[PDB]
Amino acid sequence: MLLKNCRIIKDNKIIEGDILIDENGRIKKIAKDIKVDDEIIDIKNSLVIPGVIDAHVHFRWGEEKKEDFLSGSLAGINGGVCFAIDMPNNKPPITTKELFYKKLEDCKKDSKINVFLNFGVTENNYLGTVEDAKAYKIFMVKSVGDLFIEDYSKLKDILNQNKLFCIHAEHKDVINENLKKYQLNSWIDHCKIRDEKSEVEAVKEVIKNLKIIDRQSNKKPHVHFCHISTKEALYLIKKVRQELKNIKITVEVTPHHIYLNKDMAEELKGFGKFNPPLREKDDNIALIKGIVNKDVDIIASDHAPHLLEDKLKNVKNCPSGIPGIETIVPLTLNLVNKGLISLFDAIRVLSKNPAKIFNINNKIEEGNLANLTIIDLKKEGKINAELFKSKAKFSPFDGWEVKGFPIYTVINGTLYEAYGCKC
Ligand SMILES: [Zn+2]
Ligand SMILES: [Zn+2]
Ligand SMILES: [Zn+2]
Ligand SMILES: [Zn+2]
Ligand SMILES: [Zn+2]
Ligand SMILES: [Zn+2]
Ligand SMILES: [Zn+2]
Ligand SMILES: [Zn+2]
Ligand SMILES: [Zn+2]
Ligand SMILES: [Zn+2]
Ligand SMILES: [Zn+2]
Repeated sequence: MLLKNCRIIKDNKIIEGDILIDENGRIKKIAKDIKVDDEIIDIKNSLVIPGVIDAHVHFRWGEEKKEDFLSGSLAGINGGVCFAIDMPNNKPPITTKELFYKKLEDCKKDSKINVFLNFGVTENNYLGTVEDAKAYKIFMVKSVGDLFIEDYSKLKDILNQNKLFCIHAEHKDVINENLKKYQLNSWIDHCKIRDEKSEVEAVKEVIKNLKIIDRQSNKKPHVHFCHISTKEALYLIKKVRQELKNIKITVEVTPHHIYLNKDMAEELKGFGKFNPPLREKDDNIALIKGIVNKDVDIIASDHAPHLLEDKLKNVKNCPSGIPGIETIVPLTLNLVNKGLISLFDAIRVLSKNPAKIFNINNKIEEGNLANLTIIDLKKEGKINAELFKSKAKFSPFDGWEVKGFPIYTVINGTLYEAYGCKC
């Protein structure tokens, strides 16, 4: 198959050319005006970027009414996402090697995009190695089962390893304190119970332990902070990066923590309830500036589908989490069109930095498997949750008019239509 009239992001620049994909799905040739006897698809000078990686999804293994590998990967295709990294807080949680490989087999059977699995860290399993895991996920607060580090004094031992750790950083003790101070009456109370200090104190807890390791140890962990949402945590991470010599720290943010704030809590209801919760407009701004200043490394969705039925309950009964794999690319491109980040910033946080951090080769280079996101940068259109392929057909962004959509998703050489090629 020949994709003609592409504008390709290769290295630091936009080149015009055609992309020839052989029938093994590998890029065979990149050159202007290629002339071959093959199937030809005219890209009409749309932008071709290395396939987008969503480094933070929950595809709900064990809870397949919420989402499964098929609906999740169809959602990914629809969102222009070529690679997704799925978290281990399943029913049961992925805390043993056998559970990991039993989930990996189900994943291989029906996933239509490139899905990788993270391993769940407990106080009991933390020295184990799982060769096919992309990263080791630490929850500092209750998720499911024993997937929860309840004793923070063990964090130094857990982190003192040559491993890639992802961390959900909210402080259990701050949240417990706040639960004695506030009642969950309305949606804003969720934001007061899991307040900004609960995130900042969890980040401080981790950093304190990394400083010890950096000087007293030969181990070189890479620590990736999931969904950072506060200006103070970003500041602390910026500071400590200047002090650490052996330990790399990366930062991810979500679209909802960039766009939404707690003044919207009562209007968003269940669709605004997620962990960490809605913050202040000043935090939105800090995260956007953090992308421009390269303090924020990646954007990931924290795609967390639940049943619509449960998301319509009151604040006490409503589960935390929203779907987001189908809105992450348009919401990020929308920032480009509003002049808040540059096009190359968008590429860096959706495609290039996730590929470096998690060791995923999505490069548009001859000989590589073709994993491409093809976008129409200027297409204006409404987000319409009825057009989602996820089982979770709802969103706080439903009805938003944004500019910039994926139109095609290429998965290992196979061309699919994305959300924008029906918009
Ligand atoms: Zn072909
Ligand atoms: Zn022929
Ligand atoms: Zn299904
Ligand atoms: Zn999380
Ligand atoms: Zn690393
Ligand atoms: Zn310090
Ligand atoms: Zn704030
Ligand atoms: Zn998550
Ligand atoms: Zn229910
Ligand atoms: Zn119910
Ligand atoms: Zn308009």
